[PDB]
Amino acid sequence: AYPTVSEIPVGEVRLYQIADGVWSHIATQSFDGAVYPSNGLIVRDGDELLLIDTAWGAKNTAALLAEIEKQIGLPVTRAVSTHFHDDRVGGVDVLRAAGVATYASPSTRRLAEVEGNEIPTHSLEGLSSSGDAVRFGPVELFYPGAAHSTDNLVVYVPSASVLYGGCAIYELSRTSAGNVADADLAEWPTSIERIQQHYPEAQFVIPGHGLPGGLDLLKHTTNVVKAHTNA
Ligand SMILES: C=C(C[C@H]1O[B-](O)(O)c2cc(OC3CNC3)ccc21)C(=O)O
Ligand SMILES: [Zn+2]
Ligand SMILES: [Zn+2]
Repeated sequence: AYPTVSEIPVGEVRLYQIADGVWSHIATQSFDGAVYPSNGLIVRDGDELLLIDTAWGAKNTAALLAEIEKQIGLPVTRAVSTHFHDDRVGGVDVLRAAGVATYASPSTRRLAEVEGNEIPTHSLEGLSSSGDAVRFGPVELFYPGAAHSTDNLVVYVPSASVLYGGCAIYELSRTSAGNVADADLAEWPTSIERIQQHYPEAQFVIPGHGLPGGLDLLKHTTNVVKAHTNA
């Protein structure tokens, strides 16, 4: 049964196992008078743990490393940040403090620094053009073009057909868009096209916020975006 925002006090972290060596991490934060849940990904790489995205905060993130060790017992050696907002790079300093080599594209690094956000240590090359992909450990990394933001990346685990969309992918119950001051709404469904074509087998699909689903979510997300747009 997946955790929900109301089960997670602010500053605490949960883990949810999706498939052998594949988990999502969940945390909750305040963003103007309300508290929201946020998702991330953890994939086993043998003796070591690959992190996708922070827990939204230097504090939540210290609590993410705690629950990983308690519940998994392995060491996080590399983390990838899917885009440049604070639910994705916030916590990257704690991470580096505690031993992690932290990676994100050069677009992400440059945008985080202009914004006033924390900055990943190492550049990810091979993701500068729509449809580019690169292997990185036990996952694949995919830049499908502009959408939620100009630099957003998704992450596929072939060993288990888990597809992680980040904030470019909405959950089923979300019926309005909300936050888009950095989206490319026009380009966004063309970018979901590329994801659908590129991973049409995916059994599991994880959104930046909320409840997991399947490829249904790609259609569901395409629809919400074209509604915002027609109004
Ligand atoms: C739930 C959300 C908001 C969530 O999406 B996001 O672009 O990853 C993000 C950034 C963010 O940064 C703050 C720190 N200063 C502005 C805060 C919240 C979000 C949604 O549905 O989109
Ligand atoms: Zn964002
Ligand atoms: Zn988000």
